[PDB]
Amino acid sequence: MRVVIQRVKGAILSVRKENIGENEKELEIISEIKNGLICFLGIHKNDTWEDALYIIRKCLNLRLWNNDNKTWDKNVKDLNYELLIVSQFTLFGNTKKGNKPDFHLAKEPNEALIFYNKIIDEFKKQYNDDKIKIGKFGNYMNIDVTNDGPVTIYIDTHDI
Amino acid sequence: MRVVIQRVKGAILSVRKENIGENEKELEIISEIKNGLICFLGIHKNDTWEDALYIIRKCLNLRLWNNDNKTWDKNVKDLNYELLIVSQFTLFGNTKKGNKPDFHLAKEPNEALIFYNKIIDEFKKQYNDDKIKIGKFGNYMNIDVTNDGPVTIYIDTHD
Repeated sequence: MRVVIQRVKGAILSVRKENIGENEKELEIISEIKNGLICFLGIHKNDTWEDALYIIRKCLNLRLWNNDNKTWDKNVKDLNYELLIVSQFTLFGNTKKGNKPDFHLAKEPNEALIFYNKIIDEFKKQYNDDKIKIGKFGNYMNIDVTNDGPVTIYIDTHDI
Repeated sequence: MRVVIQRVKGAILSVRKENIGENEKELEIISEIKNGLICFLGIHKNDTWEDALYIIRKCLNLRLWNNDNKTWDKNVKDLNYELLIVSQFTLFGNTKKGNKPDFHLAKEPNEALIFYNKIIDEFKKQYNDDKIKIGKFGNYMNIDVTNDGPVTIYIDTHD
């Protein structure tokens, strides 16, 4: 259960609907966040719940903000910021056997679609029903991010 | 080391304008790219040239683009796209211990600064210096990246 956490000042996610005939035309915003964190989540072939849990816990408790004199002192909650959880199986795409990725590791669609939603859901029970946003699982997405720092953090819930 | 690669349509890197000369405050641009790759690279305390050499490869080589009825077929060099590599120790922010990340596992600022240049040099060599861009090592930066997809890949040269 891999994730990429990027501390950002803002973030605007958008998708495409259909009907354009120009060369990549007609983009639509469906969500965005001001100050906070954006998370790139990938679901593994054999992930359980305890996995999803570690993720959420961390995303909501890492003290990635310098506050006053001290550094690394505040979590996204403390400063009342938002989070943008985005599905991303690219993560498990293996690149050890040639220049063409191998997602054979990833968790198949229908089965993951549910898991994701399940998480996106729990990701509220642990913070604020209104501080979370999402992408659109199984869809092209465009995302403009304002990287603060910048700050990036990786976490594989298979290491521990 | 470890690298996080995202596919973008552009990226705008800015820093603080520490100008006590005739004014006060503000941030200015320094680097900027369009379609291509964004790479947050973290230099490990025990990183070899063999290590970097790898990232450079997988970076300048991975097929992360779709071309004429063909997905995952093209790579950065092929489409003649560019790269914006940014050094990021935090990528080595150990987080199992507490809620406050300890980077007591990431190579030191200078020892690591020169290793970062060497990489950025080889990159310009393994491709083309006009296609490689950077930022300001160790300073606060503001990066406005336009994530295309998204498509994020991760690699840990230590597997």
